[PDB]
Amino acid sequence: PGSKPFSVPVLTVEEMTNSRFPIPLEKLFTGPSSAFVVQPQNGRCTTDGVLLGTTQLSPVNICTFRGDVTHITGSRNYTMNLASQNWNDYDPTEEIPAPLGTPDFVGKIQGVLTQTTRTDGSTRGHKATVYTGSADFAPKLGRVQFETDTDRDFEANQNTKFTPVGVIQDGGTTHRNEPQQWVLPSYSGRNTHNVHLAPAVAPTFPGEQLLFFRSTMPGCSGYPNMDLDCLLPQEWVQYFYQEAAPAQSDVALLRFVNPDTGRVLFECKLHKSGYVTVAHTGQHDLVIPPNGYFRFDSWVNQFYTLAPM
Amino acid sequence: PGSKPFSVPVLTVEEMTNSRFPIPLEKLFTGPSSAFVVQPQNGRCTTDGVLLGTTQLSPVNICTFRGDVTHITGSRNYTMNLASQNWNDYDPTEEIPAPLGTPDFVGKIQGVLTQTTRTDGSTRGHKATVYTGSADFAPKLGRVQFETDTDRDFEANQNTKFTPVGVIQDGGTTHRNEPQQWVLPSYSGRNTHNVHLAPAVAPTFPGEQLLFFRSTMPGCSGYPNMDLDCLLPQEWVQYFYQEAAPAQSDVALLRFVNPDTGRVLFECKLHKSGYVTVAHTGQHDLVIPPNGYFRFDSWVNQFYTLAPM
Ligand SMILES: C[C@@H]1O[C@@H](O)[C@@H](O)[C@H](O)[C@@H]1O
Ligand SMILES: C[C@@H]1O[C@@H](O)[C@@H](O)[C@H](O)[C@@H]1O
Repeated sequence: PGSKPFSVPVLTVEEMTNSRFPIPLEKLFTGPSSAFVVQPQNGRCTTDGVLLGTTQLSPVNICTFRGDVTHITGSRNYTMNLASQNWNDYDPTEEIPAPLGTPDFVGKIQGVLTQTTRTDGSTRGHKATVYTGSADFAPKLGRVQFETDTDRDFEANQNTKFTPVGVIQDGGTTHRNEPQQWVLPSYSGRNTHNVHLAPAVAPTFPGEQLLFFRSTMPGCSGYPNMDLDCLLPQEWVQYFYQEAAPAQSDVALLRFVNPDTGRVLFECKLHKSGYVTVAHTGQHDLVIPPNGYFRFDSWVNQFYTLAPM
Repeated sequence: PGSKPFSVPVLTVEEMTNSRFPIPLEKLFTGPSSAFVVQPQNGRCTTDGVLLGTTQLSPVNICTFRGDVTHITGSRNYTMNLASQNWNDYDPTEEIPAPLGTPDFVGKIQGVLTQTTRTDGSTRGHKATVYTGSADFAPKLGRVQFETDTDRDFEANQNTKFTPVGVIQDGGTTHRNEPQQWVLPSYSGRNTHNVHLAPAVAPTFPGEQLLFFRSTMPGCSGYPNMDLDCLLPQEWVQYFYQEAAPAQSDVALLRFVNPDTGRVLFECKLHKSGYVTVAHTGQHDLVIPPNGYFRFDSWVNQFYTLAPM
């Protein structure tokens, strides 16, 4: 009784960041999810500040890789032997699904591989793409592969970084049928079982749906599905981690307030395991004031009935 | 008296992010600064949460640009007519030096320009470089130029984004003599005066130097100077903005604690206007435990004498 008061930050949606790719939030979206399994590994955190899945604290690290590269002779492809984010040796023994910040969806992520030669400080950067559905995508084992636009420029045994930019669609896939944001990679490679996963989430209360914090990933080629939905803004992960306020019930009731009118636009349930639901049936792009923000009002139970969104 | 207690977050250096480029912090550095003018515009915030210069809240937006592009015929160069970060019209009337997150140093920043065609969702991405020392670099006026590897692929009148990756050195400049991290761009173009700047900072107390929060920018070509020093971690900007705790004096005394020993490694002054000094003379790479963190201990005056670092 009387535990440290819980709260959410006073930040607008546009002031916040996707927790699944290093891009700002744009909008709120709700829709049915019974046709897929919603089990992202980034953007996972309890309200009392326990990080889950592959979630870490800074959004700039999400979908980045570091290590050194080995040329696949006769190609423009390179295997990256992963390092830790601080350039130390990779330690695969942590009880996590994959290094923190590893991509948590199947898709073709395009970005840039950069490298510095230690002896002289010479540098180089080239377009690179990682296919996280590849049989050889095995970040938990410390290896991933990049397709690049060079077969000779990258040196072995030198620090190399991948900075993500966006996603592509190619290879005869159907328009907007990739990336597949709700398909988890096999983190140890094809036909291995993922471990230490944050659980799947779903609305369980009749008439409820998940509320998604949505961005549009940049597209780099083809006709990709650029929608990217996270369960928590990165800033909420950061805030809960720092506050570590105890949950007094299973559900924190939040009101989304419009400062231009002083009135509540909608209310929602922030589940203590770290996801949000609203009372709505159907796909809906929420129309919000850009200065709107969420406000924690009370601890309720999972069987509280929300006002329709 | 009795004002809301000030604090800094319990985050390690490696858990934090540079406030001047979207990359993690790596280390702490101190050195003399009397030979340059230290006046960065990103990573500027008072301890009571007032954002300064071009500082905004999410690190992923730093050094990004959005808008639409106009091809310079007979070249592979494009002028970007800037939009707001949320894709609304750019409003140059705000009393800021340039759009929030604009680069605050002179250098050649390489990244990727991406574009989506609205009608069909077709996408494209190409290597692009902005030279923030260019006479035509005029983000405050809503204009910047990109050199790319195409003269035909980018459409006019479509949403286009620049995602930064790193820096280059070329054009016969001396090795490691660019970027110039302490040279501010002319935000309205060559021979215009910058406005609404966060002030220059310097140590004033004898025997003190600035403490810098340092990263290494990726290099994309040539022999760039990749050192990037910020005055405050991005997470401290975020935290002070959210806490808005009043400063009880000009200086917050912080101790850097080593949890592996329980002892203080060094102490430093966090000035209320948002920068840090230490008692040291000379260039020094601080050797810190990776789990070390800063802790606010007391309000002191600017005339307090620190223990030597
Ligand atoms: C769908 C197509 O994808 C890539 O080939 C782009 O280079 C084209 O401009 C177009 O967007
Ligand atoms: C200094 C040089 O810079 C660019 O030309 C790179 O492509 C080279 O590999 C080398 O790093």
